[PDB]
Parts: sequence; C-alpha cells; structure tokens
Amino acid sequence: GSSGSSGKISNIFEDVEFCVMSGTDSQPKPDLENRIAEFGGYIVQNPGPDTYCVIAGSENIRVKNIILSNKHDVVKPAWLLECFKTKSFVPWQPRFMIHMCPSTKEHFAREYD
Repeated sequence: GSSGSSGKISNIFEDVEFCVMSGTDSQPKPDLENRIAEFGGYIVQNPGPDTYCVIAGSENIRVKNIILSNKHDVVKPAWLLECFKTKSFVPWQPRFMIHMCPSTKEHFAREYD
C-alpha cells in the first residue's frame, strides 16, 4: 500500500527482492525476512524472474526444487548479517554462496586461480 515517512535503517537493499527458505539456530528463517525489509528490501515466498537470489542456510525440500532447476542461486543466511552489522552491501563470497548458475559459477572459478 501507501506510506509516509518510512523509518528504514538503510536503502542498500533498495528495489531488491529476497526469498528466504530456511534460517539457522541463532537466527530463525523469518529472522532476515523482517530485517531485509527494514533495509528497504522486498520479501517474497517463491523465487521467480524478478528475484535477486535465495537465502538458505541448509538443504531442504523447497530449497532443493530451486536447486534442481539450476536457474537461481542459493546463499547462506549469514551473508545477510554481515550487511546488518556493517549496514552496507557486502560483496558476495565463495563461503556464503551455496549454489550459483553455470553462467555465474564460471566467473568465480577464474577468481580462485
């Protein structure tokens, strides 16, 4: 709907969709969902053509389906924290990303070397 003077912490995730499948002990699944939004981010249920990426700390039923399709990329729920603690858009890392399309993974392969 509409709004007035929103009280968002930052806009780092401005116009950025987010889909959380599962979280961790310290932080529950619906943990980042709330935060992200506060940082000017969008939270959906199912990943689509207008989705940045997925956030999954482990492998689950739903998460799997997304993996099989090999269309989107999976990321750990921790990477999100680094942004909440530094209030900035932290650069993707090989330790945070769990699954990356064959078009993106290739790029990382080089970096490793």
